[PDB]
Amino acid sequence: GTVWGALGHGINLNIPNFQMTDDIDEVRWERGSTLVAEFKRKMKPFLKSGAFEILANGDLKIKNLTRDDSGTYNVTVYSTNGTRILDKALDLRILE
Amino acid sequence: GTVWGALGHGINLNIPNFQMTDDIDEVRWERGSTLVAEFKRKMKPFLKSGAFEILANGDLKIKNLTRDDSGTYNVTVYSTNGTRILDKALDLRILE
Repeated sequence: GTVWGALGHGINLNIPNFQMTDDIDEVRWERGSTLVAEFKRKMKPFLKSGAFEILANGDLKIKNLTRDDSGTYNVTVYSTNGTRILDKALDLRILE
Repeated sequence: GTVWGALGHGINLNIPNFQMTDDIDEVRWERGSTLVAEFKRKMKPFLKSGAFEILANGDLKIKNLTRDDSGTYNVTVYSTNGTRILDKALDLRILE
């Protein structure tokens, strides 16, 4: 919902029904097609596990395809000023 | 839009109409409500400008509210294993 601020003064936008814990590694705040700020806990870029690899050009590699690996993957690309320039849902299907 | 893979082999999910350039800061891959991988050009967390600040509990501070700051802000929170804990929208209304 709605948050009310006063023109010319500062404001803290609170994450609704949340408390920061040791298990949270990232918070992302976006507005429109712009990334505004991020909180990170770790130095390394995230990688879910050893079954995946991110290539040097940004492509995602799935190492040994499984029937449970099919479905929709969403890729989002941000420029150096925070603009979301590309967003795409990709349908990964099995050739059966 | 649709990528086809054979079971038992590796598959590359290519970002369509895309060439990794120097203006690209982040590439994020998600599968539903789970983060899978990310490319990050810089180690430091992103911050759009000095007008904003990310607090240590994850809340966003807008230091001096202007009329262009009203609107909807989206916050998404990820845990250590990539699960998206929350995805909420806040509407900022300004009093003068």
